Amino acid sequence: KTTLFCASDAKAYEKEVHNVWATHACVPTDPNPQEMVLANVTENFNMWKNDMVEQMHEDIISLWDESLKPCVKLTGGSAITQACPKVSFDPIPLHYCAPAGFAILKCNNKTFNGTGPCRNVSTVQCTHGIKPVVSTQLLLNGSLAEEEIIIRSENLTNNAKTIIVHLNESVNIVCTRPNNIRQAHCNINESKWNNTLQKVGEELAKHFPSKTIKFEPSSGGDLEITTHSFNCRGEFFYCNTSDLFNGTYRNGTYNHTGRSSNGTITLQCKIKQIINMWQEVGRAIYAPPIEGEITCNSNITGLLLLRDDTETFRPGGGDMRDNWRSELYKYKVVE
Ligand SMILES: N=C(N)NC[C@H]1Cc2cc(CN3CCC[C@@H]3CO)ccc2[C@@H]1NC(=O)C(=O)Nc1ccc(Cl)c(F)c1
Ligand SMILES: *[C@@H]1O[C@H](CO)[C@@H](O)[C@H](O)[C@H]1NC(C)=O
Ligand SMILES: *[C@@H]1O[C@H](CO)[C@@H](O)[C@H](O)[C@H]1NC(C)=O
Ligand SMILES: *[C@@H]1O[C@H](CO)[C@@H](O)[C@H](O)[C@H]1NC(C)=O
Ligand SMILES: *[C@@H]1O[C@H](CO)[C@@H](O)[C@H](O)[C@H]1NC(C)=O
Ligand SMILES: *[C@@H]1O[C@H](CO)[C@@H](O)[C@H](O)[C@H]1NC(C)=O
Ligand SMILES: *[C@@H]1O[C@H](CO)[C@@H](O)[C@H](O)[C@H]1NC(C)=O
Ligand SMILES: *[C@@H]1O[C@H](CO)[C@@H](O)[C@H](O)[C@H]1NC(C)=O
Ligand SMILES: *[C@@H]1O[C@H](CO)[C@@H](O)[C@H](O)[C@H]1NC(C)=O
Ligand SMILES: *[C@@H]1O[C@H](CO)[C@@H](O)[C@H](O)[C@H]1NC(C)=O
Repeated sequence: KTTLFCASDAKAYEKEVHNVWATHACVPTDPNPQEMVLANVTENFNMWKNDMVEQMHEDIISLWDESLKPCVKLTGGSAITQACPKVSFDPIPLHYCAPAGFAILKCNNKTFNGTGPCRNVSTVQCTHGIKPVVSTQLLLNGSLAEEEIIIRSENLTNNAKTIIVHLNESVNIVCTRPNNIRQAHCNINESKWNNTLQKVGEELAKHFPSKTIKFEPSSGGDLEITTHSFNCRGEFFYCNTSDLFNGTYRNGTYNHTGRSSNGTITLQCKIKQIINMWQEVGRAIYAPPIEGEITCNSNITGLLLLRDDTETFRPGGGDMRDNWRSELYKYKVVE
């Protein structure tokens, strides 16, 4: 294809690392939105095979090695040591733009499952704003679906193909390490989670009909995928999800099997210093946690599930490109 560029709304005076990187690598956004309609054009898309995702992945990796430097980095046999200062870290939206001679096509089917032919298409200079939010299991601070829940997969038969659940209805998750210096928790409205998993099981049933739907905690792996992991304000949170991906859906009803309390699920989390890298196969060691109350109040906007009568799904992730895919699913670059 071609090298795209990034337009951000970032601020040169911000110390925050996303802002620095973007002012150093992205052009300013166009306030005037260049957009063409053309319903009839009938392009095909395949979110699973989309050079845009690669380019963004590249960039985010660059941004992380520039901003979130680890005290140590073990890759292969080598151990590189850098200064690993604490930093101001809040992901900002990024727009991916097509350079002169190329344009981005945008699929407008509010229910597009991200592969195949798309009726209502548009021409755009740039993607919407996308926050590069690295995480497993739970997709955070993404952009909602429009009409109903969508279920995206390269191939649902193949149970080794990550499944992306695109929710239409954000679900609050609040994580705090309050003022063991490494212990924190996450709170979720069990009624909200309730509804969401029930609705998700419905939609999942449409794709496996004679089967009862099951949600079970992550079976095994590196700690970074068997828990909901993510970076908040700098530190690396790992949160246990077993009280969350824990329920059955049978006969149009969803029962939650995980344990709650006064109608909220709380997740035990630990802040980890040693970190299995998502960028490449290796480890990164970071300084002990900063002090004071570390809190991220985020929207669960999507899931990352893997499947194994009864059909049962567990939370997955680990290929940070799936996060990008979940937002970029609806575009392709052309010409
Ligand atoms: N150091 C290794 N090994 N990097 C390999 C990556 C690549 C991959 C891929 C799969 C997918 N599976 C299924 C089929 C193929 C593969 C086999 O497992 C799972 C995990 C992983 C690994 N991702 C992570 O390690 C990771 O994301 N850490 C992490 C760190 C910080 C934060 Cl905030 C976070 F959110 C996460
Ligand atoms: C996705 O939708 C296309 C049609 O738009 C269909 O051919 C394909 O089988 C669907 N796959 C999944 C996993 O929904
Ligand atoms: C979201 O999707 C679900 C199931 O796909 C549906 O029941 C609901 O009405 C949709 N819209 C919402 C919840 O606003
Ligand atoms: C998914 O994989 C199965 C084998 O696991 C294969 O038979 C099937 O054709 C694949 N689906 C698609 C849409 O290619
Ligand atoms: C999550 O909690 C359950 C029970 O509390 C435990 O068996 C499981 O190993 C925990 N996983 C992690 C990664 O802490
Ligand atoms: C669901 O949660 C309960 C306690 O909250 C736990 O005993 C049970 O094992 C969990 N289910 C699974 C499949 O882990
Ligand atoms: C949030 O949770 C409380 C109890 O945990 C419940 O009373 C309230 O209705 C929930 N919010 C919504 C919008 O349902
Ligand atoms: C929804 O949550 C409420 C309170 O948190 C609980 O009483 C109810 O059993 C839940 N609904 C389902 C279908 O599990
Ligand atoms: C999600 O967005 C809110 C608002 O920008 C922010 O407070 C929170 O830290 C974000 N969460 C993550 C994981 O970036
Ligand atoms: C969560 O979703 C709401 C509604 O979609 C949105 O207005 C808000 O910016 C999002 N972020 C937080 C932290 O609530």
